[PDB]
Amino acid sequence: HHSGLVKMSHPSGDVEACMVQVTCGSMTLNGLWLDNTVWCPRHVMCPADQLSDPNYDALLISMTNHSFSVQKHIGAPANLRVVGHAMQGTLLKLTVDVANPSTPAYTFTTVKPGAAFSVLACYNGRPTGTFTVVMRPNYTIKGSFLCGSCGSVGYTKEGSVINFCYMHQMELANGTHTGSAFDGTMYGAFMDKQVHQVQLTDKYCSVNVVAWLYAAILNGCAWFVKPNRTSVVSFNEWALANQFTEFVGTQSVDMLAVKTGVAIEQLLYAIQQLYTGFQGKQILGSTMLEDEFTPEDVNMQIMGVV
Amino acid sequence: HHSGLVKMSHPSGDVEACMVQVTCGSMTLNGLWLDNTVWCPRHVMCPADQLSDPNYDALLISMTNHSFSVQKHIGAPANLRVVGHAMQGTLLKLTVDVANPSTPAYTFTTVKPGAAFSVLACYNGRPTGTFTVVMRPNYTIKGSFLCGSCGSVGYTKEGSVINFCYMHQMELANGTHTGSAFDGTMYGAFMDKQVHQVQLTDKYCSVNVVAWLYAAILNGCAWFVKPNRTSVVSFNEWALANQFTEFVGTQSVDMLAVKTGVAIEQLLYAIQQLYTGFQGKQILGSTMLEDEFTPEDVNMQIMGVV
Repeated sequence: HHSGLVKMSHPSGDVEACMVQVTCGSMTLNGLWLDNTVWCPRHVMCPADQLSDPNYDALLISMTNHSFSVQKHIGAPANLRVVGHAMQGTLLKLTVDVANPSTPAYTFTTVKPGAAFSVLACYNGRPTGTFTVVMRPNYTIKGSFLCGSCGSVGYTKEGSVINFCYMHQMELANGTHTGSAFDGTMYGAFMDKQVHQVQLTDKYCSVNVVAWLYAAILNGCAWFVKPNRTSVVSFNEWALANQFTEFVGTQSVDMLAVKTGVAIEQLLYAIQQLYTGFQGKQILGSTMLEDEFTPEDVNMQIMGVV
Repeated sequence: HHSGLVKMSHPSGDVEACMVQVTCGSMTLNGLWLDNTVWCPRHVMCPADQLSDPNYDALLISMTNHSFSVQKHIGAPANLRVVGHAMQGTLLKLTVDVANPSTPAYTFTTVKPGAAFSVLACYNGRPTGTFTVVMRPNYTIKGSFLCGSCGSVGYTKEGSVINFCYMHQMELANGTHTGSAFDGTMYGAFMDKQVHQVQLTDKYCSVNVVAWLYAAILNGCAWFVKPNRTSVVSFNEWALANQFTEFVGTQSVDMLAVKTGVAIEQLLYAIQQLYTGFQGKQILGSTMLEDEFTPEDVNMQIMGVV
């Protein structure tokens, strides 16, 4: 009756040792300290009166290296001297005179819709919480962020290597959240300006609904499975009309098909039927489709496979 | 629209630094290394072919210090020599020759039904994931644990002090999980033997349902609020007949009533009506009552209280 699924985050210790507090004048938020670089949102430069339409190019011109104060509060505290400052998209790149001795092996990557990542929520340079989210098809995340959380970071892990993919920037009118990749772009079409912004429509993540149906099968809950099949191409035409992402299979889904003996196309048919309603029945304690678990969540948490 | 609530764990770094691998003969699992003590489940002493009815007192007598192999794998790796061994309830207390130099400030506490705690899932002494659960009224948790996860720990955090409350032991018939407190007791009526055990009925955690309804009110979703009230005494008679825990208000629930302007008794009334059905309506994206968020979650995540 319990699926064995939970919202699983990576252990956060490696990333904790990289978090700092960045202060520019009256403004403060979190930064990420890797090697001789500290990354943080560029609106730390912006007066509170100016956040709706800031001119970051002129703000940056007005700054000097001493404009920025960087502190490590956790572990062995440290004051970091800024010796260089640059802007890349919506992020600042501050050069500091000391390399982070706890720099992990890392990369910078962008995450795609439907993919899961771990977030270390920080306030005043101090990690306070960790959670995992799926990047939504409209480039928001359903997170938990308050004033002072900007510069909190999201990441995946491949082995010992941390792949940083997100730095938090803002909350939208519907309560969801968005931020930057570490190439400095904002996810989606968002702007780092405090103004109401058009938000694109969310969608069910089809590949993740398939993963959850396979999780149900692995738990012996298979009432929705029938011989009927919908091809991928036919389902993808259907998805465009019914607020679903288009389905693109992966070896992670294929492993679920093989372990369960249920074809992807059987679950694509099931989804089409279940989207019209569960008819009084339940799947893993839910009466609506679940898209917040990935094929990899299911392989790892239930079958122990990576 | 999105509530701003997520399953939020503590940052796990402090606890990661206390995890070790414990091997006894052919059995391996995880342990918790604090000062010169390593805690682990006592069934590490038990051969696989005897897990269904072990004689732990005789196993313990047969053991020597050299029967146990303890390794720290993460960070500065170490092989820890055992210099004393004892059993307390369902746990072993192994004395080792090195004190953990990363021992945090800590206590041992027991967690109560409805209360949330963070789990660090470990395999072979290596932390692999973190997630949060609430202790169910039947002293199980809806976790994500596989073979080799025993000895994984749960904890709360007050300031800098880690309060260890849970050490993982077993998975039950319905896919849920249970374990020990660090006084050696199993939560609930469970025994650390590989045999089917009666599981008590689960219940809705009334106080957490109240917190969730307040979260909904904080987000503009309050169609279920009426002037009508049910007193705590009347609600608690009803709860015993409808699979709910009895409601016991706390200062943290009182904070939510003040912040929302909605009395506890109004939401007790609502719960009774909602439990008969949402009449095809939704609360924070849900068509059923949610009891996996605590009054403290709502205060901290939505209001930023502590």
